[PDB]
Amino acid sequence: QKTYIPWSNGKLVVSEEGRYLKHENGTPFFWLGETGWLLPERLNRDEAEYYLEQCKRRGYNVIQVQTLNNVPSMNIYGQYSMTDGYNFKNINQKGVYGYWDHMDYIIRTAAKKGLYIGMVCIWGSPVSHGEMNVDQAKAYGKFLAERYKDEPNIIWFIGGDIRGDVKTAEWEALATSIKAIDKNHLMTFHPRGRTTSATWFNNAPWLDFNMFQSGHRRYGQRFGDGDYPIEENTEEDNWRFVERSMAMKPMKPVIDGEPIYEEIPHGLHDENELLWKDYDVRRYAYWSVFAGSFGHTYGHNSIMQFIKPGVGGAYGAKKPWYDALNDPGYNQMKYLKNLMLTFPFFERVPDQSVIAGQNGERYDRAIATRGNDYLMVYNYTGRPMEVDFSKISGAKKNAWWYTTKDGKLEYIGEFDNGVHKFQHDSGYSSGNDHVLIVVDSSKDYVKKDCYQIDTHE
Ligand SMILES: [N]
Ligand SMILES: [N]
Ligand SMILES: [N]
Ligand SMILES: [N]
Ligand SMILES: [N]
Ligand SMILES: [N]
Ligand SMILES: [N]
Ligand SMILES: [N]
Repeated sequence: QKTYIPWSNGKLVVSEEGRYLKHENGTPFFWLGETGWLLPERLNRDEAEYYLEQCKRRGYNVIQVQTLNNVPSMNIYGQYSMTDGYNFKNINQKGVYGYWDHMDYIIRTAAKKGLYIGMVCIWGSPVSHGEMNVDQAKAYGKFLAERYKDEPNIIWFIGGDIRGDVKTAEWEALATSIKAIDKNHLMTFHPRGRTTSATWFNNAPWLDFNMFQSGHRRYGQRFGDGDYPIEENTEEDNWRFVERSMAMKPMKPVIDGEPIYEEIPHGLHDENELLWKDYDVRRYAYWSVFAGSFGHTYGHNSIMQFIKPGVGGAYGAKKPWYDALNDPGYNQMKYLKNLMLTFPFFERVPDQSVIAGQNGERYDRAIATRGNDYLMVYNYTGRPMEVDFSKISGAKKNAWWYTTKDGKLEYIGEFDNGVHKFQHDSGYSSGNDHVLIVVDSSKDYVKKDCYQIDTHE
């Protein structure tokens, strides 16, 4: 059965409303990201093929990597990413399978499977430690853009766990050098924990969409005093990054490029802290999207560092990457993508006024989104809610429950056009999160006889 190739619909473009990505032919692109940070540095050819194929099988269509993690970077074969500093003229050597030949392979294997590579050009650490100045950045961006501009399946990531006000001149030079040559790919900036690219780069012409990092601290988790880029006790409210990014004008799309990671300890500093679980992963995913993000990126502690036996992880990871492929949150992100692709895509907005009466706080805060003829409410705890059906068209509505851990659908019934009270039959605050789906009765986006929403690719 012919593998879906996203870019058969054309190159990626910011849609006219300023909220979503599409292909040139009008087709929605629902970004479902996986975090393969150390893919170029730690996997060999067979391993990379296996990783990429296992990601495809689970609906991911963007794989975020660190193209470089040091200056120079090393790969599993013992090849340097630079053999003469930032002079790239003799980087290809006849009869040597180099760092960049393996990068090429990863990109082209991904292309065969219909996956984009989210290329973090160079992670923030070496840059803030002085290892790429302004001239080095121009020479590197030029090298990247000339090598990869005609590869169909690239999205460029400037930054890498770094604030936009650190080494700004170096990041601008990298970004502008790439954009002077490569007119075929989009670009973003991946920022520091608890920050959004919008703060520094919303108005930057090289930046097509914004990205934030909501990971990896719990409510109230401080490790001393500094200036703190968020209000106290809002760490887990990743919907706040969405509202703050999209309030900046002109409006551009936004995504959580690094939420919490599955099995990573709360806050990263203590190896023995509570681990983030599947239910947390889902919460961050639905909260970001229902707040207005154009898609979501997922990660897992073990997969992102490609943990193997003999190579202990940061953040107390022991489980190999290849066994983390069976963990639950990794296997549940497809149900989000399949959901969002089931309904009219470009007219979707966030709308908390869909939720009437008194709303909960923290985890009990129900979150809603709608088109013109459908609405969706994500309830994490199961706390009773009131939903105003008059915010969408239709004199009668149909309603369903969608459970997010398995994509199952349960038809509720027909309803007139007022406020209505809803409460899912499941354990309260038990990680049995659910979406209330409500559709104008005249439309047929979901049938009444469906047990589940099928795969949209
Ligand atoms: N999107
Ligand atoms: N690698
Ligand atoms: N190099
Ligand atoms: N690589
Ligand atoms: N977005
Ligand atoms: N991520
Ligand atoms: N949005
Ligand atoms: N990941």
